[PDB]
Amino acid sequence: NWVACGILEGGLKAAGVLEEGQYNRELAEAIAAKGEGFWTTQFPQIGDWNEDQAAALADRAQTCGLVKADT
Ligand SMILES: C[As](C)(=O)[O-]
Ligand SMILES: C[As](C)(=O)[O-]
Ligand SMILES: C[As](C)(=O)[O-]
Ligand SMILES: [Zn+2]
Ligand SMILES: [Zn+2]
Ligand SMILES: [Zn+2]
Ligand SMILES: [Zn+2]
Ligand SMILES: [Zn+2]
Ligand SMILES: [Zn+2]
Repeated sequence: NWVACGILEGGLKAAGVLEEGQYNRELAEAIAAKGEGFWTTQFPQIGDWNEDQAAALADRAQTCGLVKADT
């Protein structure tokens, strides 16, 4: 619903990953970049988790109509 999607929108804006006219792929990339840190650099599995969760979150953002579908 709009409330859940709005909370998601606000949070992503506040985290500095969501912007205007952004495609799903771009949002996912921005989230993964902000998720990088000591653990993603040291362990492949953590780096993969970061990318997979980022993609999943961007997907939820798209469903919430916050980003454009990849074409
Ligand atoms: C794995 As994707 C960026 O098509 O949701
Ligand atoms: C299901 As999709 C539009 O995130 O590849
Ligand atoms: C159209 As919008 C989700 O960038 O306010
Ligand atoms: Zn907006
Ligand atoms: Zn806008
Ligand atoms: Zn790119
Ligand atoms: Zn990467
Ligand atoms: Zn391991
Ligand atoms: Zn997806």
